[PDB]
Amino acid sequence: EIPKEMLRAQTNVILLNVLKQGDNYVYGIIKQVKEASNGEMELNEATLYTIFKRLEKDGIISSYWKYYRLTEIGHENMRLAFESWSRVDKIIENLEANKKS
Amino acid sequence: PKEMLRAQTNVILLNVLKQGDNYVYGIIKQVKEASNGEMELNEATLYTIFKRLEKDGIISSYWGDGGRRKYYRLTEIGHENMRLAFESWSRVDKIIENLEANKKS
Ligand SMILES: COc1cccc2c1C(=O)c1c(O)c3c(c(O)c1C2=O)C[C@@](O)(C(C)=O)C[C@@H]3O[C@H]1C[C@H](N)[C@H](O)[C@H](C)O1
Repeated sequence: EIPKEMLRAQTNVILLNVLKQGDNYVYGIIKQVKEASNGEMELNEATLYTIFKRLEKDGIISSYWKYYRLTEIGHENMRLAFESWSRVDKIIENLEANKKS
Repeated sequence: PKEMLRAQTNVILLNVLKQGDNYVYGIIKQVKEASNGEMELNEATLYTIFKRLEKDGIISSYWGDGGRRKYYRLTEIGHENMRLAFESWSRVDKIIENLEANKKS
């Protein structure tokens, strides 16, 4: 099985991409994710509330009438993160190439 | 963010060891070149990371041979976790792709 700290990191990435598709409520998020995962990924409510309280605390999402939305801070951090993980991709690719030669 | 810098640092170090056993100085140099100078890791960061990885059985060390250097290696458990990790992260990418596609339809 996969490490747990890495399982949460994966779940955070997925929830944020859902909100990126559009504002959403918990039921819609778990439903959309289950379908998008061909049934394989069943998120529990309390895991989302645990995760959503933290993202709200960090200003990454906000709520309203209960819908959740990706803030402008959230959109910005998703770009930096995606670019950072891109630099990593190249570092690893450089390591492979340098190994061969 | 620090937790993302360290998570990334772990992934890079683990992939170095995937490429082959190596010693700390060689690892920092290889990463420095691979990042085109962007990532210069210090000795003490690797020692911090290698203590936790070795404790969890993800790497081990041994003495290689003029002069002697302490080499580190990815255990068979470590190779397996990298397989599991790479596969899970791959499915995540597919789930997200599905979320956009499913969105329109
Ligand atoms: C939208 O990208 C992200 C946004 C936020 C966090 C993340 C990521 C991310 O994509 C990401 C990864 O893709 C990977 C990891 C990761 O934790 C994140 C994020 O946290 C971990 C990983 O390196 C392993 C082996 O554990 C596997 C995977 O890398 C992929 C691609 C690499 N080039 C390499 O092939 C690796 C083995 O698999």
